[PDB]
Amino acid sequence: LFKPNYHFFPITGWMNDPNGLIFWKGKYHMFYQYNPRKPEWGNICWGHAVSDDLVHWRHLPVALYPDDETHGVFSGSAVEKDGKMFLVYTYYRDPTHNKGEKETQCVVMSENGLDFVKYDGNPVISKPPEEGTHAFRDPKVNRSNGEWRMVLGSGKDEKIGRVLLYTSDDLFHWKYEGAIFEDETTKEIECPDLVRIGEKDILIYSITSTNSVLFSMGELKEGKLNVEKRGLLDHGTDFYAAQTFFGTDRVVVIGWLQSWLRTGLYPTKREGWNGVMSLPRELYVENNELKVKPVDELLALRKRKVFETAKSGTFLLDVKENSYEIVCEFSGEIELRMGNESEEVVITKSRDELIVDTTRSGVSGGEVRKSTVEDEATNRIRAFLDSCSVEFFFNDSIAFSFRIHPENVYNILSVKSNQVKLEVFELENIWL
Ligand code: NA
Repeated sequence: LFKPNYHFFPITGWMNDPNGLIFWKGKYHMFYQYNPRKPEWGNICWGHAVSDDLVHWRHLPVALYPDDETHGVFSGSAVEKDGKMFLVYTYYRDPTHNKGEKETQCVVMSENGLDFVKYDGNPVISKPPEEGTHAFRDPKVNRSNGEWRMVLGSGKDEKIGRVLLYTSDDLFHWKYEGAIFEDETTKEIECPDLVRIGEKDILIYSITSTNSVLFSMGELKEGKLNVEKRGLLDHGTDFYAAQTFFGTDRVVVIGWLQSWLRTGLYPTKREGWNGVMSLPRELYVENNELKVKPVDELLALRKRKVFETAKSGTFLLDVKENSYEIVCEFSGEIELRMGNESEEVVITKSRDELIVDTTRSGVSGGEVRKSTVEDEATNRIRAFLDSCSVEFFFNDSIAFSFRIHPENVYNILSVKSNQVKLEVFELENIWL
């Protein structure tokens, strides 16, 4: 029952962070932290999928394996150089009784996107830059000012999380340019990604203790990010380790649609698998504000319109599965409920605040999350419901993502507002 209709998830075993996101030779490649052995983390490989359109994924062979039973191929990114695909990633060695973990940054190449070959001079970065650095991982490499730039996650002195910057002319030899950013709120920053949108430098990164993806927007000057604006990339309970695609026009992000904090609460394990990826979102800047919306390609999933109303009420939906999109335009306040006789998720706009309640959603319960929002003359909520998730998008600007595990189809919809226009689209199963 819980296998997603239109989100990416592994054929078996455990999946976490998206890796190596790249548009290369006309297709979107997605890799991921993978354990095929069982639906729990360990013995980490890079799984591999591809799509033409960011939506219709096809599984490919596992791309990268650890050399033995005490290593893992941890997170990283992908780049294109001389027409070839390069993956840059953290290679991890287990601690023993006497030694802590060891992390190095390595390179692999592919001419065809199927056969992946190790670079002979690995590791490309053998050690951290300063004493007392840990969580030294997740190289996100991009092109800037005629050079390669890599941002890396780290923590210093078990005290403060920081993003490290290296540069390179060739991808193999890297120069340390210092720590560009730190966050006192955590011991470690994971999965950084440094992007440029319309004259602004935007650093996206993840923090473990809160399972959140944050951004800091401003300008990179003199080896330091000057922050003008900070915020969350997603306001729900299950969005983590976001990464951006190399090689696209738009800034397109995918995150892991799960939380480490809530992982032991989830039931997909009983079906032999764990982990889901988020729908892709476009990041853009308007009126000096970072905004987040669903990627346009998701429109291709719409297979039929099953319901529409221009009035408040409670409605029986002619749907047989939890695989659908709500598009709702409204003025002022709203309460929107989706569910059945025993379960529901509720979203409410009340005055100044958007609030989402998944506590009664299904067999994993849920939580309440809230954000202050700006009113528009017409407000818009777009909701994607799949077998074990709901993702909400408000005014093409803010996103809330949640894992839920309903025991039954959410075939009851109720809306209350003035000037309501609401429609429901059945969404395609991408697998069969
Ligand atoms: Na190589």
